[PDB]
Amino acid sequence: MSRVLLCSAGHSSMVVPEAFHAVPEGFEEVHVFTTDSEKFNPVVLNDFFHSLPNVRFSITKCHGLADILNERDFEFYQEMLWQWYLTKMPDNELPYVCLSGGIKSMSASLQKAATLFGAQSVFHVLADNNPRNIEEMFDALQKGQIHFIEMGYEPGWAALRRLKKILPINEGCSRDNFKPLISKSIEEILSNVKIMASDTGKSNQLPFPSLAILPPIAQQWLQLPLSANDGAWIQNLPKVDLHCHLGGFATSGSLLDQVRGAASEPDLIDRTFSPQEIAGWPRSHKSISLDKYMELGNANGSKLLKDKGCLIRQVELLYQSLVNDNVAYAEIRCSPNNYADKNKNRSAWVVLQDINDTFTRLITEAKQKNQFYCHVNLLVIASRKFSGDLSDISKHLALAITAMQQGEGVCRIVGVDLAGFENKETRASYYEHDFKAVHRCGLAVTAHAGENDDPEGIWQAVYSLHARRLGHALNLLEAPDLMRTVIERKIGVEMCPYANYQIKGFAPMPNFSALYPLKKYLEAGILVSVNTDNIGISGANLSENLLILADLCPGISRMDVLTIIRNSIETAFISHDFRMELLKFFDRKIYDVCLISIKN
Amino acid sequence: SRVLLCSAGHSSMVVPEAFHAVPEGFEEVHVFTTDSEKFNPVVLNDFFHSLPNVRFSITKCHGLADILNERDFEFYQEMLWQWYLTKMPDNELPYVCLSGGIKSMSASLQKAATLFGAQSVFHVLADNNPRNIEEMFDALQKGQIHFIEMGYEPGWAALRRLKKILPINEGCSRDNFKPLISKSIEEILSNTGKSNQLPFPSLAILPPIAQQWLQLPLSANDGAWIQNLPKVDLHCHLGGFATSGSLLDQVRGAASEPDLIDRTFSPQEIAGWPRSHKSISLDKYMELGNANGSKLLKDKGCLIRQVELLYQSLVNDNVAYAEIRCSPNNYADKNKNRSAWVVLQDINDTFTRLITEAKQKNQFYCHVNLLVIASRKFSGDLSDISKHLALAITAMQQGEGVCRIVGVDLAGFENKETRASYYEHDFKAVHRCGLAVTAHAGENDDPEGIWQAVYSLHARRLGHALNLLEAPDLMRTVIERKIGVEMCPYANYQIKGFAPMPNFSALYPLKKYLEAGILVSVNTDNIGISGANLSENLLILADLCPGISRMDVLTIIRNSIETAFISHDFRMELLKFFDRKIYDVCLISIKN
RNA sequence: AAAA
Ligand SMILES: Nc1ncnc2c1ncn2[C@@H]1O[C@H](COP(=O)(O)OP(=O)(O)OP(=O)(O)O)[C@@H](O)[C@H]1O
Ligand SMILES: Nc1ncnc2c1ncn2[C@@H]1O[C@H](COP(=O)(O)OP(=O)(O)OP(=O)(O)O)[C@@H](O)[C@H]1O
Ligand SMILES: Nc1ncnc2c1ncn2[C@@H]1O[C@H](COP(=O)(O)OP(=O)(O)OP(=O)(O)O)[C@@H](O)[C@H]1O
Ligand SMILES: Nc1ncnc2c1ncn2[C@@H]1O[C@H](COP(=O)(O)OP(=O)(O)OP(=O)(O)O)[C@@H](O)[C@H]1O
Ligand SMILES: [Mg+2]
Ligand SMILES: [Mg+2]
Repeated sequence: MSRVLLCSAGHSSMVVPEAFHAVPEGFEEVHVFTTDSEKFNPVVLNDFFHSLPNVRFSITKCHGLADILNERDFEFYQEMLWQWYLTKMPDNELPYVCLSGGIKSMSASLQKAATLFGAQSVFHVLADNNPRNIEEMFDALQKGQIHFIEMGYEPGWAALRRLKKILPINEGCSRDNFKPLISKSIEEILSNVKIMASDTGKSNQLPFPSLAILPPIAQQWLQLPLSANDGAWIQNLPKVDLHCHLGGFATSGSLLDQVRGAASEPDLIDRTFSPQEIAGWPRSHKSISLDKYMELGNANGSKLLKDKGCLIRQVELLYQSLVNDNVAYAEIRCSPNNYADKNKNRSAWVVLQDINDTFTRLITEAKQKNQFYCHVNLLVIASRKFSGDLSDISKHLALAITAMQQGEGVCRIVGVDLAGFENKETRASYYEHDFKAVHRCGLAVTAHAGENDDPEGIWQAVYSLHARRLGHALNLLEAPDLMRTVIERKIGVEMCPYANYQIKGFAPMPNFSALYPLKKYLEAGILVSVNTDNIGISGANLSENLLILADLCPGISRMDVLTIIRNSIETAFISHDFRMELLKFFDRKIYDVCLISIKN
Repeated sequence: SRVLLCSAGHSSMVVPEAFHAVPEGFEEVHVFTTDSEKFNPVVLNDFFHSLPNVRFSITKCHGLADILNERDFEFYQEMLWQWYLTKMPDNELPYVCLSGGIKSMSASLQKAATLFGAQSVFHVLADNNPRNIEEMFDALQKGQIHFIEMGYEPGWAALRRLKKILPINEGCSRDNFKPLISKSIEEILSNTGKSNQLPFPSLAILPPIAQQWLQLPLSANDGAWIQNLPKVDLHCHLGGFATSGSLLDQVRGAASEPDLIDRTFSPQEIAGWPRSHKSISLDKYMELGNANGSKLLKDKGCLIRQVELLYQSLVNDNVAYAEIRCSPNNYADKNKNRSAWVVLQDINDTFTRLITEAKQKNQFYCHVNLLVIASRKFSGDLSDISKHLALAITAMQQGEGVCRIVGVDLAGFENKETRASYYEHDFKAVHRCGLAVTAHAGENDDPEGIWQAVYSLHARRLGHALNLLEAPDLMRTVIERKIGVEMCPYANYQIKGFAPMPNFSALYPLKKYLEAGILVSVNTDNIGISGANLSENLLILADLCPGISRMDVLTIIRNSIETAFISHDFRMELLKFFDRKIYDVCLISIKN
């Protein structure tokens, strides 16, 4: 807690100590703006506050203006004062303001600034002597001559105070190229209120993260369709990834080599599989069969992560890639049974516990140093095998159910994945009774609909399995009833632009004329979420997946990207309170990044 | 308007120099000052006499001088606010300058201007500080006197009804003071998911004072605000509206055959109704509605009159969307060849005709959709559920119409045989046909029944269901699956009994449900039986659930919108209209 | 406590 005290004196320097001793409770620091006029005496303030080293103090000098004469001088001074105020809030709390010194215009400007950005209390100091000595204020306050007038209490706009990140890179705002950016901010607020009032039709609604305060130029830029040039804005955007397999993250290249390196014992590590030739990845120009695409990732996965060191390195690298992409929430699909090995007492449960422990350690160590971190949950993928061993699905479900009971931990199991061969041999109809247990235990269910997904199959998945999220399902608009049901039941679809681009084949690949249905789904209201599926085999992260929508779905707007992020948040398997916290954080970060992108 | 506003001090220059702030002449200027003898009005009066058109008004703050004391400052601030509101121009915002006066008075005037609106806040300055009016003429001729204006201010639209609630009070002292606005200002931050749950994103454009007032707890005195709100009703039985009073008389008098109408029997009255101080069983609750219903609505004319009166009451309550539950078989007789289908068609046609007529006249209209009630064990054999399900499925195919059947409702009386887990067999067709399922899983129902209705019957909404707090697993299942609960505060308060009704200590779980995240909605059940429309049903929350905020009421309305059985395309435009209306009413209801 |  720090009670920053703000004041400003014309030439009479007695006001600042008067304000300091107005409240005998004491404060933490005082910051005062003053002109560069020679009539002002900072030596008195320096020597008076030097007696209290425990309280910080500073003086900011407005160069180039001894006094306010014309409109230009006052405007530039107001810009400078707004900037200095912006650099001097408490990190979380509000400051205090006094208006006993200075000219009328500058005091009114300071009060306007306090109203705009908010303050704990706005007051003045009054005395019946107006003295000039310093060894008399103590006698005046002992007798009671000092009078303080408290009138102000104001929250301001949180969004209008969120722009403390716009000020720097301004070389001191010299006269030759001065930029009144806080003047642009006040034009922003005035314009927002004026379009809100004088207009009714165009000023109705549209913001999905409830921003509604960005400058109107920012809103117009958001409405315009994005291009491949918006990669800088997309990269800074806090994104959500919901479909990201753990075993298909580092399948080739330097990441694969360095995950092979820290693999505990390197004796059992062998150089198997190979990348695919003529495939101009990640922007392939030919369809790839699902089996061949899966085999492309065989370099890393079930046969490689069987040792603890390799698995730990893989998950650490995945978390590093996620945080490097500004992904603020992720849900990693992992198959613990694949990496289980009873030979070394490495069951599926201990593999899942290792993944959970390393993710929690990474998130906690990132939170301790106060840096960007990716809160990641896990999905126990209950894949279909049916090479015998029908108990495999039951074991996966039981492990997923019993893994929730950890209770604590920043990383936790949230749901299961119904992947596998989506053929009619393993439709969702048979498992209406297996999944009563998984539903009663609070787990969520996500399903795969990559191929041979008849609308009856998806109906069974969303009505018998009660899947709250679907995978791919690129042919929803073929069946209008299925699309209507998905719309009404508010279930989301995990659509991966690169995986669907390569596996199924969409425009502008030659000999393929099918259009990507992401834009049509968004218009229909489908809670679509752009994901990665496999960072390794697909070869691209979430930023590139969002960028490619400029080509797969022409005319897609940036506001639609914000809609996609909001839908990913809404369809995520998280509790209500955590969802609201995530929504607040995403709103704040979206506001900041939009302001930065529009200004630069 | 064209009104200037300024403060006075030692020098009288301030008003003459501010007079020519506009470059094309001004209309009328007013001055506020204290009782200090230093100020002379003679110079300003003489200077204004040269221009007889301008209205000169001088107001002296009685009994105050130099504003040196805390109480003196508070007195001056209160009188300044009263004078500012009394001198508030009717339509156009006024200009204001604050160069003169003490820093304290200047700050108070700036706060007043930024709180009640201002056409512009500006300043006057002169390098040489002139004294003789000849020096002002010289200054305007050779142009040193600049005009300093930090930027045009919007001001907050609604703070002017205070000038109506307070009289002139020419004679005043320290006895009279109104902390009406300072009470909301003090509690601005003096009081986690509140801000995150902010619905209707245009609420961010609201004034910070208005936003703070929105965060304040609900009170019984803001019925005027709660009435002007556009609300959504999702649980409103058609046959429980015109039960007693003039409504019953005018719905009976419009019957085609008044001879067969029984005008003798009337429902009993309970003291304190609708805020009954004693609990009542559900059977007697339905008994109150015996005046209307099946035995009355058989006649076509009276049924049409009932529908028209219900729509008129919905519009009068400023409800912008409703989902009326009707049981066509209850009002269908074969004596005059009146099947259930023709009854449903008559209700639908009356509703769509009313909506179209109101829309073509560009008035406020309530969009109405119908729910077909599939009652259990009412008329004997249980083929009625199948007949009603088929009726709903066929009636949803009509296509054309602003009013359409959107789903079915399942009705259970108390418990056990009235459980929502016996008829799971019929509902595959109704799910696949595009309809939505709602269950009356209320009035002390066990968690297993609600769970079965949620999962086996795929119900999208649950009626009442006040016992979710005792089943945390069920509560989590409801929360994560985004299944709304429609609770009627008045019906539950009258039947179940909660605080502050005497002899009962249980408290309504409305606030707890809102905090948990359940998409809870507030409805009317039966307007006639409960004797309470949606406005007062929402208002009674401030009494049943203390600490509920107005922003929580807005969240309740948003939840009602979200859980409605509407298409996404219609939902988007409904949300847009609701956001605009909410912003408009909030911007013109902080006025009190 | 720079046109108190
Ligand atoms: N698109 C998919 N469709 C069906 N099942 C999938 C899909 N992606 C992953 N899986 C499941 O995850 C595993 C994929 O292959 P594998 O068993 O070898 O482990 P992995 O590490 O996750 O991937 P990889 O094959 O690259 O090693 C299988 O269990 C598979 O059922
Ligand atoms: N990667 C993240 N970085 C920062 N905050 C996050 C992140 N992910 C989630 N959050 C949320 O932000 C808050 C973390 O910081 P904290 O709890 O101290 O509140 P805060 O500091 O006011 O918010 P912020 O960190 O955004 O400034 C939590 O509400 C958390 O849910
Ligand atoms: N609280 C309730 N519980 C169960 N069923 C209800 C409830 N309220 C209304 N109903 C249903 O409405 C009908 C009850 O009465 P009725 O059939 O005579 O016509 P009504 O207009 O809906 O109400 P009433 O005539 O009793 O005033 C039944 O279909 C019943 O299932
Ligand atoms: N009671 C209502 N009053 C006004 N508009 C409503 C009402 N209910 C719904 N609306 C919405 O207003 C629009 C109805 O009028 P219409 O479809 O012709 O467009 P509009 O005239 O441009 O909008 P508005 O009626 O608000 O001026 C729809 O978007 C509708 O969802
Ligand atoms: Mg996948
Ligand atoms: Mg009911």
